[PDB]
Order: sequence, then structure tokens, then C-alpha cells
Amino acid sequence: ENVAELKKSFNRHLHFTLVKDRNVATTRDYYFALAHTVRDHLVGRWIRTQQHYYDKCPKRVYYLSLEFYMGRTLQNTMINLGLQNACDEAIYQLGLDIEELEEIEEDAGLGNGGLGRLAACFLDSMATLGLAAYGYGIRYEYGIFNQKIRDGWQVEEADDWLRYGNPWEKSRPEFMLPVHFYGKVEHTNTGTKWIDTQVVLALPYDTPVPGYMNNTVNTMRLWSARAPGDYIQAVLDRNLAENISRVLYPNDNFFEGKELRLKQEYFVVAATLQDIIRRFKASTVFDAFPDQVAIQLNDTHPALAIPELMRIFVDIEKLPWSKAWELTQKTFAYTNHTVLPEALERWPVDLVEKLLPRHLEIIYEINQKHLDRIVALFPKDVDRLRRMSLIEEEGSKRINMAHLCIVGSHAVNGVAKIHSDIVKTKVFKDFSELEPDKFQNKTNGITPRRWLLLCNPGLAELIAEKIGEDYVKDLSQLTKLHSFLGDDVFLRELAKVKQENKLKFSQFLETEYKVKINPSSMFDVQVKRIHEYKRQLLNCLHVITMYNRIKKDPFVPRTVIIGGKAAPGYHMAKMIIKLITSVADVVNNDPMVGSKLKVIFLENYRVSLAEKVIPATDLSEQISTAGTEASGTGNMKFMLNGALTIGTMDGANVEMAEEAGEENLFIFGMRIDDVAALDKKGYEAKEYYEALPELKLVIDQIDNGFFSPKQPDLFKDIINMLFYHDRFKVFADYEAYVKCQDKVSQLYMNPKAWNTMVLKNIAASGKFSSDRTIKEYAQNIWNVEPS
Amino acid sequence: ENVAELKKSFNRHLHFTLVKDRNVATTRDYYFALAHTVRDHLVGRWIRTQQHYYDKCPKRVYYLSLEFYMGRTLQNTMINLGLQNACDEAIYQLGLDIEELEEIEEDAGLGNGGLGRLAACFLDSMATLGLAAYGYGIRYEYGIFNQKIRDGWQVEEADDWLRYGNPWEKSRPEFMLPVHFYGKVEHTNTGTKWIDTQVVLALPYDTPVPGYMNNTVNTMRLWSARAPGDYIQAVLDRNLAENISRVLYPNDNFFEGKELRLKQEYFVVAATLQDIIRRFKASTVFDAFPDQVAIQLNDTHPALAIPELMRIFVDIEKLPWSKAWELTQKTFAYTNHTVLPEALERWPVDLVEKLLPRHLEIIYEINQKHLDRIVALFPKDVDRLRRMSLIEEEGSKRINMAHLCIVGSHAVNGVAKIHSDIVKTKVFKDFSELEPDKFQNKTNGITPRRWLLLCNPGLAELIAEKIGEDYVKDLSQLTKLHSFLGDDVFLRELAKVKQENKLKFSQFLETEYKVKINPSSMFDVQVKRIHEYKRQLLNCLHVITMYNRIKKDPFVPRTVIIGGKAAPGYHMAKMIIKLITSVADVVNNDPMVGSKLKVIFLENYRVSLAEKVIPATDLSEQISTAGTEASGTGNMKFMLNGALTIGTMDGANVEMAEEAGEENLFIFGMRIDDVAALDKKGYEAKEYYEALPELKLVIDQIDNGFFSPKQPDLFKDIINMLFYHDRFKVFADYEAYVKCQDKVSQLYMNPKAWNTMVLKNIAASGKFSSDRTIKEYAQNIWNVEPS
Ligand SMILES: O=C(NCCOCCOCCNC(=O)c1cc2cc(Cl)ccc2[nH]1)c1cc2cc(Cl)ccc2[nH]1
Ligand SMILES: *Cc1c(COP(=O)(O)O)cnc(C)c1O
Ligand SMILES: *Cc1c(COP(=O)(O)O)cnc(C)c1O
Ligand SMILES: CC(=O)N[C@@H]1O[C@H](CO)[C@@H](O)[C@H](O)[C@H]1O
Ligand SMILES: CC(=O)N[C@@H]1O[C@H](CO)[C@@H](O)[C@H](O)[C@H]1O
Repeated sequence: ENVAELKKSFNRHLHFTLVKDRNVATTRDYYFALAHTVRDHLVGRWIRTQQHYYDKCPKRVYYLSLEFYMGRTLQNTMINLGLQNACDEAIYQLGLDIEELEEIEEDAGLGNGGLGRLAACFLDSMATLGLAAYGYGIRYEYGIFNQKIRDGWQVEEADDWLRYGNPWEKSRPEFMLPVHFYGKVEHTNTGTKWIDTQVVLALPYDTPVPGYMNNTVNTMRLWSARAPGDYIQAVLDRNLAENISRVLYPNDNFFEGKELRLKQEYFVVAATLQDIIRRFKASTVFDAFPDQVAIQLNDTHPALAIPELMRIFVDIEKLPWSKAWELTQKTFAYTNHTVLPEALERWPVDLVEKLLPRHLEIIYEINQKHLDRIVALFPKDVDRLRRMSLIEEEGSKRINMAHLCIVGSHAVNGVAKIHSDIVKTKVFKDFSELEPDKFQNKTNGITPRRWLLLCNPGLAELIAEKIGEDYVKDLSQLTKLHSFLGDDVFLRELAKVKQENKLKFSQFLETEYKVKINPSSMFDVQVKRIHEYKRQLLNCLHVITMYNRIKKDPFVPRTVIIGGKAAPGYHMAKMIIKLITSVADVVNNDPMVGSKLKVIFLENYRVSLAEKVIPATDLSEQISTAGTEASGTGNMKFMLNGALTIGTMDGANVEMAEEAGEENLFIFGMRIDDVAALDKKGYEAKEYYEALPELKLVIDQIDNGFFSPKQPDLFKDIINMLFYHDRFKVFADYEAYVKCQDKVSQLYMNPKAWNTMVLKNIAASGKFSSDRTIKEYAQNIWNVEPS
Repeated sequence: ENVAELKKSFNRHLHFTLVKDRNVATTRDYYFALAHTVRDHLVGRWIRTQQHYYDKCPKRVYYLSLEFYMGRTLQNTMINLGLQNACDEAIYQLGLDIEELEEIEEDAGLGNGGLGRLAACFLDSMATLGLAAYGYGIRYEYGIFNQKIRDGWQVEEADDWLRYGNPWEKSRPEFMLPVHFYGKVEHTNTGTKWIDTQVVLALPYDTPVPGYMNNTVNTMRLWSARAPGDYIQAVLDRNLAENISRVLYPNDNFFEGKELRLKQEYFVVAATLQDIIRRFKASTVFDAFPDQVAIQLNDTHPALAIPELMRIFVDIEKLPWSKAWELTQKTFAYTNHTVLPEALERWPVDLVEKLLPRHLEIIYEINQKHLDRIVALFPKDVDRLRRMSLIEEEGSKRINMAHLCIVGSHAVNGVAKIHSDIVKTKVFKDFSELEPDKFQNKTNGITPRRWLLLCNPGLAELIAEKIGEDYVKDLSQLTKLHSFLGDDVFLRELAKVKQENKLKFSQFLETEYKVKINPSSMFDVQVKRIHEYKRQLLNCLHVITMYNRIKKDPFVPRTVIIGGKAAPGYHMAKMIIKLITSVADVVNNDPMVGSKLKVIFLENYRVSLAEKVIPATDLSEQISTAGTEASGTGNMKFMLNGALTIGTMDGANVEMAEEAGEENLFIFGMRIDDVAALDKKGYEAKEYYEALPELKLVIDQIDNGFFSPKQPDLFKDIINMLFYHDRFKVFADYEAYVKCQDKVSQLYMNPKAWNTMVLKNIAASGKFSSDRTIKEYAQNIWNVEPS
């Protein structure tokens, strides 16, 4: 692992692996040569790590998720293996730019946003904590679509990230497994039998998950679907079975009850459980299963894992229901990341019956023994029963997957105090009252490797020089930065790092779009999925408000960046995008405003891009309506990277305030109980429209066509929603939000005070390391021990 | 290179490439570890070879084919690189069985039979002759289907040979190209424009083609098709564009006018020509094109290459029609491998118009200037015009692709004297009369590497010890074996080699099927595609005839093996298969016959299997009806491997007779003119049925249900065809065939005489080396020079 050997290895791969020489080698060839050179360093530890788990048999943790928002692997692997500087040097000496090589790698965007990214950070933390952890998901041929902007609107493009091949995956053919669909049930004397099913093969692909500087390399196993004139059609028709793992459903906090999606859910669940059972057996027999296996259900998407495990225990392993049921509960733990009713997974019974007849039976059975227990405890409370039932039958009966996850798991957790409380005491009150100890909180976290050492080497280096490198593995150590609260030199060094990041990102912005970026402008950014509850619409109102101010009285200059993908079928989100692009068009071109204000819709927001924009932001927008963001994680990334936060008391924003002190965050707007009171009284949007002149103008402008002269009624739908159907009370926080924004500008005029607040935020980031999050999961849910 | 290094390299790959250790390594892992170890030895020479072609710029030969029946690559690569014994030793010392490892490799069955296999042998010979040759085809995700037998019938199974990955291919992303379909034509002032087309991307995959012991490694470039709620459907729909390179049409000598097939034809043609143009330019400008490029059209399947080249020259390179046309003719050469009218490619104009509007125009244009030339030469001969037209308009006009290939190429060749004569003087008489010198003959050949050194190391070794190793590169040297005609010891050594092959193959047969093989029985085999013209039906009649003889007078024992795949939609071929399996069932089980006669339908006949069965055969069945097999190549494989031939004077069978002397082949049946006379007089099948008692019985038995008691009328269709619609006069050769068969048995009773004839056959095999075939193509068509 010295420069000379890394270089010879690079040349060896370019030659034998890419079949190229320096004469005709492409940039892609160089990236691959480097990827392979780095990859070779993972094998030894990967083999030894998995060997170790088999020998020592520690309890294994299986993170079952439909999403793994991994991003790029090259740099992350180099850093965790402590190879980055040596590789950087090797590539430099070969006359190549390692950064250009790194940009060649496609993001493994097998996730939509927060949920999927949390799984990625967890895999990193679990490997860094030396846990015998495994990630189980689907190897979508197409991840979250690539987003482009045409005439101001979002346009989707298929993300075939595997086009040129993925060097970071290793197919494991010997572990292929069959998954069954449809067919019918038969209750023979030899047990229940699911027959006449269609079979789809599940081919596993393993991706190494290197812990940070610790010799352990865990595994992320993703399953790919494979089929088991007229002849030609039959061959072509193999595409149907393979379509199961073809595309990631692009919905963020929205349930789409498509049959193909249900197929994916069962697919990953069936293959995973079988693979887990097989491994357990390769280690009466299943009495130790729960002590050797923990399966975390990442949201209800893999809820079917409960009846599937039961199906395996009962129909296959011939275990009695009672025993199987206890083993099941001991095995599963469920994490709730949802709050919005539209995000709730509720599969119509008819669909499940046709696709998974045996599972429906097992679910009715579970529900039966579940309700019999309630009736026994509350003989008279009838509403209780249909309220706690796994089946809701109000015209088109459907299965409440969350309820199934609650009864089939020994632990249920929310992802932030405020959220876990709501989940426990409100959403699933009937359940928590019966099983208090079942519900928990596990406040989310982000990995400080990818989200600091990787994306912000400048900040990482500065911090390291002041307090050592212990913080990488123990982020709580960041509090030591408090000793520099008075250190003017340090405060200057901190701001410089931010400046460099902003300068670097500004070049990016300029090369990508025709807009001159004011390098000294405050970087105000809101990057996250486009959704009404996240309210980038409110941000847009504020942008317009600032525009009207400059026009009226021609101020802290700022570059307002808003980015995020909208689900293809999410109409309002797409309108909001067009709204933002429209507004940006007028503001960026109005000569009167000039360099005072610039607006950018950051296109194709994704993990690798987040790694670029976050380190360069000054003001982080986390303005969801109180009670809507279960937790949020971008908020944590911004905090860790030197940005101040403007947001509501929602999700983890609350805990960020607790950690750094509420005065060091720009909190504003209604709080959960405030929103409750307004719903009580009834929300009348027109009220604020009338009482708020700056607001009225903004609205009139967008509704009049000021931002769409060639098509004056373009934003009609947004207006109507905002006035008669805004479930997220956008106008209700407008004033508080705008006032808060001005305060931010005020502080920004004072570099010493601004960076002093930044330091307090960075120094209080510790809690938000996913390492801390995983330790809690390990200790209070999986009953597992680091290393 | 040496055993020690090959072993360390093997372990290195098992580790870094397969991520395995000896503990959990699978047999597949070992195969891959070895494949990679061997593959590394190809790179140096591969890079240097292609570099050399660029520097020295020799004229390049492009073999354009829809099929490349490659078989397995491992052993063939080891042999051509002179690494087999060293690798054998390495693997042995590692405690592994290299043969078991080799059996893991999937056949690259991207061909149906002879046509596709000829392309494979040619690539081998061209690389061995040091020609700057390239193979251009399609990388079908699914090759010729795997054939299984269920209840006696052929059952097809998708051949996903790429399931576990192909180590022998290297994707060349930087060379991806777009291919256009549909759209419409527009004749603008800036030239003709094909617009509003659908685009399919062509991704090339390169496979190395090592010459035999000569440092040159050529390239076989195969193209894969790639696409350039509602969103989900759109992504899934990408499968449509990708279906183009999905499956190989499983037809042998039969034209199926499916639109998807036409798509494949244009696909490979468009990508290839573009790739060729690009390379030429990377070397007024196109004046030297014909002197730098030769494109061999493997049958009419890639006929579209002619109008496509014209399209490129005219619509894109802006060359005047006249110039482009001359350059085109000088570039293309067409090989005709068809005789059967059903195999003739005739695309309906409407289909071509919709899919390739611009090409239809270019074809009408070609035809126009073509017919204007004829009218000018033969002002009165009207029938001449519609006889030589590229378009035949008898209700549903269609394009005669053969005619297009004839006018667009400077050379047209058949694949055997008898065939080339028929093609020249009969099928395309009107054309040859105008351009005598255009038509040629290039008798087919097989590579003595794969078909001797590889498949029959025993025979190869024996021959080498007697006459040296010069024959591998100059098969004509086999004539030296004539010096051993009296050598009893040698004759014994030769028979022993055959015995060993038979013993080895017998083990195979026994492990695969429940049938005790008489090791001393004569191995009578007919392996080739199932088709009425190939007449395995006649062979079946003879098998039944022998059965009835044993039953009557309870003789040289023999194992009759018949194998071959039937096109899925070929009804009669499938019936014939069931007929053979039915017959085998009764004969193998009749206790009276016992070990006197055994019948085996060799399942899944393919290249790797041919390499096993051929070296073990005594009697090679090449009984097509005179005038039906353009050439045949299995006939050559059997001859080279020590088998005697029983066949008609058809295709290359005639030249085999010329080479070895007709008395050394068991020729029989009607000859071309005999068949002509019978057609003249009119074929009355019933005649022989009446006059031939042994025949009548056979027929009565099969028609009565003797071979299908549970379903007496099963073979009705075969009976009817044989009596009223047998275009291949099966009964007409029955007697001559049976008499001939008896003579074979007679000779077989005399080991010295039999092997003496075998020696004369092997010693006269020389001419049938594809090296000789390629030399002729190079000298008289491509104007290229070996080495
Ligand atoms: O395709 C080629 N190279 C590209 C890289 O190969 C892709 C398949 O890789 C081999 C299987 N191994 C893995 O996929 C793998 C190893 C591995 C190790 C780690 Cl630690 C993680 C993931 C991993 N994946 C290729 C090279 C080449 C050279 C000649 Cl002469 C002929 C054909 C050829 N093809
Ligand atoms: C972290 C992250 C998210 C989650 O962002 P929130 O603001 O917490 O919704 C979404 N997308 C990407 C690409 C991320 O890296
Ligand atoms: C050589 C070969 C053929 C051609 O056989 P003929 O008997 O010449 O038709 C067909 N299939 C395979 C697998 C071959 O090896
Ligand atoms: C279903 C879903 O995608 N939920 C998302 O989960 C992540 C990870 O817990 C939270 O940070 C976020 O607030 C929430 O919107
Ligand atoms: C259309 C087609 O596949 N033709 C086949 O081509 C091969 C190669 O020339 C001949 O040997 C064979 O007799 C002939 O049937």
C-alpha cells in the first residue's frame, strides 16, 4: 500500500483488466483501473471478516430495506481503508487527475432520499462498529431517475447506472434462490402447500462495506430478478419476471399500490429470509434463531417478511404456530419513518390474495389471534378491535402493513424524539398502551466519513489539527471545538474552509449554468426531495419577497439554491419546480437586482451532488411543517459542515436545537401543538393573504402571470392549493419565516458572530453521527455488541 | 507461463477476482480463476496485434454474420497459446480436475449450425493465417436454445449463456453507436434525410480470437442492443429496443420473415458499417476504401449492408451515387449457403418500407439502374427483367435479398463445387452469364485446431508422432500418413485411439442415459440439425429395418446415435425426433435384440458436444438428398477424426470422395441428375413401399402404432408426407441406402480393412482445413495476404 505498488497495480489493471494502454485508454478506463486497484485492498479483509463471523458466530444484524442510497464507492473506500493520500499520489505521478477519475463513477442511487440514505449511513456505521451486519435490498437495474430541466420543468431520464458495469459488486451465483408468486393454497395432510406458483429466480450480488479504519468489511447483498414466433415471444417474455428488480419506485413519502411494487417487496423479502435461514442452518434447531438473527424492517416496505418467516417456519420447517410466532417477534424490529397518511402502506386484500394467497391466510391468522387478545382484554371496547386490526374494511378491504409490523416485531422505533413520541402516544396509542416497552426512539444519524471526511476534507483537516482524529470514530468529541470559541484565528480558518468550498462549488455552478455567482454571497440552500410538506414553496415565496424588496429599494447578497427531485406522478411538486425555475429566470435576469440575488434550481440532486453543495452552504433550509419530517438527515449534514440552520421545530431539528442551544439555530414558525390549534380552529389561508402585504404581492404576481407572462394562468393549481387545500399551512409560517430570514441576514453581516454560531453548531454535531445511532440500535434492539 | 507462475496467478484470481479461498470456492469459481489466468496471456498479443494493423495498415477483412457458433473458449485458447499442458499441470498440482473445470463453461452458441460454425472456424483460420480479420455479429443474450427431451419430444429451454458472466468478452463502451429504425424520408436541398426515427444504441463487446501458435489475436466484435405508473412503464419499455439482440432466431435453412429478425439484420449491419467507416477514417477520401476494406456477407442475412453503405456514402459522406456504387461493389463479396427455396430471404416491401424507408428507396434505385442495364443489353427479353429484378411482385411484393447481394458485390461464392456450380449455372444463370468471373467456389473447411487438436488429442498426438506437427498449420501434410498404409502397428494404434474415444464417450452416454453401451459396437452417428432434407428419417427407417432383422433372425452390433435440434416451429422435424425416440425406446428395451443394437437420440447437440461425439464415431451419416446440402461441415469433422462416411454425392461429400477416392467412402443413392429425372417422371413414393418388403414393414409398423401403441396414429403426419409430400425422396434412396449400410457392416467385421480405409480418409482430409478455405478467400476475393 505504497505509491510505487499502487501505480504498478494500476498499470496492471489498465492492461489486463481494461485491455488498454496509455495511448488509447479512456478516462473511464482510468477510473476502472483505479477502482480495481482499490478494490483489491478490500478482498483480504472481506474474506477474513465473513470468515470471522462464521467462526465466532456473533449475532447477525440484517438490515432489510427496499432502498440503499449508496452514492459513489471509490473515494469512500479509499478513505475507510486509509488509501486516499497514497492513491492520490499514485494517480498524480501517473499524470492523471484523481478528481476527474472520481467523477466518472455513477451514483448507486438505489434510494429516493432520506430513508434510503439512512440505510447507507447505517451500513457504514455498522461496519465501522465491527457489527456482524448485512444489508439486504434489491439491485435495481435503474435507480432514482436522473433529473433534467427542460423549459423550466422536470424531465426524467432512466438512470442505468450499470451501463458500463459495476466494479463494486460481485455476483454470487451459487446463492441464487427461487421466489414464488401467485398460485394457490392447498391444506394437505402433509401440511399447507402453496402450489401452481410462478417462479422468479433471485441472484444475489454482494458489495463490500468497509468500516472506517478497522479491518472489517461487511456485505450489502442486493437481489436481481432472473427468469427460471411463439418460441421467440417466450424468450422475450422472460423480461416480465426480470422486470421485478428493474426500477426503483421513485416515490418519497407516498404510497403507490402498484402490483409490481408489491412483487418487489415480496421478492426481496423471500430471497432474504431464505438466505438468512440457509445461513443460520449452515452455522428445536430454530430455538436459537432469535439469538443469532435480528432483522430490521426499514419502514413497512418489507413488512411481508413477518408472514414469510412464519410461512417458512410453519409450512416448511413444520414448527407449531405458537413457537414460530414467538421466534418471529423476537427476530423482527420495525422502524417507522412515516407520518403522512398518503405515505401509509395499505395493500388491498384482493391484490395480496391473488399474488400471495398463503401470506394473506397467514396475515388473517395473525390478525385473528391478535384481535382475540384484545377482545379478551377489552371485552366491551369494539371500536378498539377495528382500530387495531391489520385489516381495514371500509369499501375495498386493505392490509395496514404498519400494524402487521407492530405485532410481528419486538421493537418499534421512530427516528427522532418528537416523531417517536407521536408514533407511540398518538398513531399507535392502542398498541403502545398494551406494550409500553415495545416502542422506542432511535434518533437518526449520518456517517461522518462520507458526510465530513469525504465531502469536506478541508473542514475535516482543520478540525483534526485542532482536536485530533478521535472524532471520526467518536463524533461527540467535536465538543472539544468549544475551546476555540474565542480563538479569532480559528474562526478565520473555519470561514476560509467554507469560502474555499463555496468557491469550488461556484465554479461547478457556473460551468453547469449561465449565471455569475457572487462568491461573497450567502449560500442559502434547500436540497431535498420536492414535496409540499417540505415546503420549498415557502422558500420560493421568500425568494420572491426578497426580489420585490430589491426592486422597490434598490442588503446581504445571497445565492438561493433549491434542488430536489419530484416523483414523476407528483403534479404539485412538478408545478413547484416550474415555479422555482420561473422565479429564478426573472430574478437572475433582472438587471436591477444584478449580483444582489441569484437563484439556482440545483438539477439532479443526489448523493454525489449533496457531497458538493452541502460543504459550500451557509444557511440550511429545514422548513417542513411541524410534525411532518419524521426526522430529516440533510439537516444533520449541513450542521456538520459549517452551515447555520433556519427551520421549524420538527423532526431532528428539535434535537439539533437541544444540542447546540436553540439560540444558535434560526428556529421559527408554528410548533406541533400550534399546528393542532390551527387545524382545530380551521385553517383559512386567505387570512394571511389579506393581512400580509408582502405576501399578497407575491401571490398576486405568481397568480397574475408576472413569473409566466407567456402563460399567465400557469400556476393556477398552486394558487388554488395554497388557498383552499394547503395541508401544510404555507401562509401560516410565511411571516415568522420571513422575519427569521431577515435575522439570518443580520447575523451574516457580522462574520465573527456568524462563524461563532457555526462553531457551536459543528461542536454540537456529535450526537448526529450514525455511529451513535447504531450503538443504540445494537444495545436496545438487536442486542448486539460493537466488534 | 511456467507451472509455478500459472498456479500463483490462478490463486491470485481466485482471491482478487472471485473473492474466494479454497474453503468456499465453487467449481465455477475455479473455472473462472483458470479462465482469467489464461485470458491474461491474450492481452499482450491482442493489443500488439491491433496496434500492428493500425501501423502497417494492411487491408482488413470484415466477416459480417448474424451467427458465430463459437462453442467454448478456455481449451481452445490454451491450445492456440500453447498453454494447455502447463495449465493442465498447474491445475493438477492445485488438486483440481481441469476437465471438470472446463465442463463449467457455457457454449457461446450464437449460431444454428453449419453457417454459424463456418464463421467460427474462419475466425480461427484467419487469425492463424495472420490476416487483419474481424468478426462482426450480434451478442444475443440467448443463443440457440438448450434442447431437452420430455416424453420423447423436443422441449426448448432458454439458453442464457451469460447468466454467470462471460470472461471472454470485453465491452467497448467508447465505441457505442446509434442505429435508426422507422421514421420517414425527406429529400431536402441539403441531401436526403431520414428523420423521426427511433434510436437503438449498439454497444460492442470484443472477444479475442487467437491464431494457432503465432502471436496474432484478432477480434470478434458482437453488438448488444441498448435503449438510448407511466414513468415505470417507460423504463420497462426500454426492453423493447433491447429485445433486438435478445435471441438468436433458431431456424436452420428456413426463412422466417419476422419484423424483429429484420431489425436484427439492420442492427448488426448499421453498427458494423459505421464502425468500419469510423475506423477507416481514423487510419476522394473513400477512394481507397475498397483497398483497405473487404466485407464478406455470410449469406443474405446481412444483405442490407449494401444499401446501408450506399446510404452512408450518399446521404452522409455526400458522394455521388455512381462513385459510391462502384466503391460498394468493390467492398462487398457474397457467400451463398442456400439451396432450399424455403431458406430464401424475401422481405415484403411493405415491411422494409415501414422499418427502413430510406433503404427501400436505395434498393429501388439499385434495381432501377440494374434493370436499365439489362434492357439495354437485352431489349426484347422481358422475362429476363422480372427474373433479374431485386423485387418480385406476385401478390405482396418482396425483395429478393440474394439478387441484391449479387449486384452489390464483386464476388459471389458457393461453399462446395457442386453447390457453386448450381448457384452459378442454374439459380443465378441470368447473372453469371453477364458476369462470368463474378461467381466462384470456395469449398468449406473446418479448423483442425478445434476439430482435431482440441477434440481429439489422442489422434492429434498419434499423427504428430508419425509425421511431425507441420500438419496443424498445413493440413495437406496429412497425406504423409499414406506411408503407413501397410504399417500394422500404426493401424492398431489408430484403432486404439478410436477405442479410447468410444470408451470415454460411452461413459458419457451411460451417465446421461439408462442404456448399457456395447463398447465394441460400431458407432453409427448422424448429428446435425433436424431437417427433412438431411433425412435422419431415412436413417430411422434403416434403424427399424435392422430391428426387424434381429427380431426375425436373432450381425455386427452397433450403437446408432442421432442428434440435432429442431427449429421450435418445425413440425415435421419435431415429429421425426419423437419418431426416433419412440423407435429407440422399443429397440433398447426389446430383450431379443439386447446388446446387438442400441439407439440414442443425442440431446442438446451443440459445438462442445460435437467435440465429444465426433472423435468417438466409426460411421458418419451424411445422407442428405443429392442437391440439398450446399456443402456440409460435420462431414469433414468426422473424416478428420477417424470415421468412415456413408453418404450421397452431395455438397462437400463429393470432394471428400475426390480426395480420398470414392471407394474409401460408402457412397450411395441418387445423384443430382438422378433426382432431376425422378422429378421429371414425377416421384411416386408408394412405388417403393410396394416393391420393397423391408420398407413396407417399417412403414406399416410406424403407421400402425407399433412404435406408439398408446397412440397408434401419432406418426400420421410423417406417413402422409412420406407418401404424398416428400420433397426429399426418402423412399427413393432407401434400398441403395440399406444395401450400402450392409456393406459398411461387412467392412467393419474386418478391422484391418476398416482402419486401412479410415487412414486413407484421414490422410486425404487436408483439403478440408478452413485454413486452405481462407487462403482461397484471401487470394481470390479479399485480395489479402496471410501473415
Ligand atoms: O470484461 C473484462 N474486464 C472487466 C472487468 O471484469 C468484469 C467481471 O469481473 C470478474 C468477476 N469479479 C467481480 O465481479 C468482482 C470482484 C470483486 C472484489 C471486491 Cl472486494 C468487490 C466486488 C468484486 N467484484 C475483460 C477483460 C478481458 C481481456 C481479454 Cl484478453 C478478453 C476479454 C476480457 N474481458
Ligand atoms: C441526505 C439526503 C437526503 C435527505 O434529505 P432531507 O433534507 O433530510 O430530506 C435526500 N437526498 C440526498 C441526495 C441526501 O444525501
Ligand atoms: C459442424 C456443426 C454443424 C454442421 O453440421 P452438418 O452436418 O455439416 O450440417 C452443425 N451443428 C454443430 C453443433 C456443428 O458442430
Ligand atoms: C418513508 C420515508 O421516506 N421517511 C423519511 O425517513 C427518513 C429516515 O428516517 C427521515 O429522516 C425523514 O424525515 C422521512 O421523511
Ligand atoms: C442456410 C444455411 O445455413 N446453409 C448451410 O451452410 C453451411 C455452410 O456453408 C453448409 O455447409 C450447409 O450445407 C448449408 O445447409
